[PDB]
Amino acid sequence: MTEYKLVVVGACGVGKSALTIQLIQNHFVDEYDPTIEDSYRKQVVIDGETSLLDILDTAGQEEYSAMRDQYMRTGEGFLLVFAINNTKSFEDIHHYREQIKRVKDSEDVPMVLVGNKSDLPSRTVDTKQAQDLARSYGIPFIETSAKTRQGVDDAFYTLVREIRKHKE
Ligand SMILES: *CCC(=O)N1CC2(CC(n3nc(-c4ccc5c(cnn5C)c4)c(-c4c(Cl)c(C)cc5[nH]ncc45)c3C)C2)C1
Ligand SMILES: Nc1nc2c(ncn2[C@@H]2O[C@H](COP(=O)(O)OP(=O)(O)O)[C@@H](O)[C@H]2O)c(=O)[nH]1
Ligand SMILES: [Mg+2]
Ligand SMILES: [Mg+2]
Repeated sequence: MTEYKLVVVGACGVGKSALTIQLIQNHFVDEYDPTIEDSYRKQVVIDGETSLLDILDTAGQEEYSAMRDQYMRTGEGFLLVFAINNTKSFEDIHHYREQIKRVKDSEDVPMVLVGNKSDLPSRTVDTKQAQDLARSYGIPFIETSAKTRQGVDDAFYTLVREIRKHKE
C-alpha cells in the first residue's frame, strides 16, 4: 500500500486544523490551539485504489527554519488553504506556492487550492478570482467548509489524485 506525505499550509485562522480534524475524526473543532503542529494518519480509498496518508497540519510561527525546510521537502503534496472571507489569506497563497517550490527545487509540486469557510455569507474573495488563480498555477480548486464538512473529502482526495498523476 502506497503512503503519501500531505502537508496542509495557509495563513493563521484559515481552518487548517479544522479541515484536518474533520477528515480524521469527523467533528468540527472551534478554537483549536494555533501552536499545535501535528501529524495524522488515515487510510483512504480513492478511485478504487487504497493509499495511506500521513498529513502534517502546519502551525507555530510564521518564521523561516532550516529544520522546517527539511520536513517540507519530504512533503509529496500540499493543500494551499485560504478563507473566502479573508482577502489577506488569499493574497498569501502566492507566497506559500513560491515557498513550496523553493524547498522542492522548483518541481511541479502537487498542490490543491482550497477555499475554506464556504458556509459563511461574508465572502470577500470571488469564486472567479480563486478559479483564475488555480488556473494560472495549473492546480485544482476545491471549495470547502470544515464546519459543515462540504468538500473536506473532495479537497484531500483531489490532492491524492494530483500526487498519483505526478508520480506516474
Ligand atoms: C497561526 C499559526 C499558523 O497556523 N501558522 C501557519 C504558519 C505560517 C506557516 N509558514 N510560514 C512559513 C515561512 C515564514 C517566513 C519565511 C519563510 C521563508 N522565509 N521567511 C521569512 C517561510 C512557512 C514555510 C514554508 Cl510554506 C515552507 C515550504 C518552507 C519553510 N521553511 N521555513 C518556513 C517555511 C510556513 C509553513 C506556519 C504560522
Ligand atoms: N464558519 C467556519 N468556521 C471555520 C471553518 N474552518 C475553521 N473555522 C473556524 O476558524 C477559526 C480558525 O480555524 P483553525 O482550524 O484553528 O485555523 P488554522 O489556524 O488555519 O489551523 C476557528 O474559530 C474555527 O472554528 C469553516 O469552514 N467555517
Ligand atoms: Mg491550527
Ligand atoms: Mg523563533
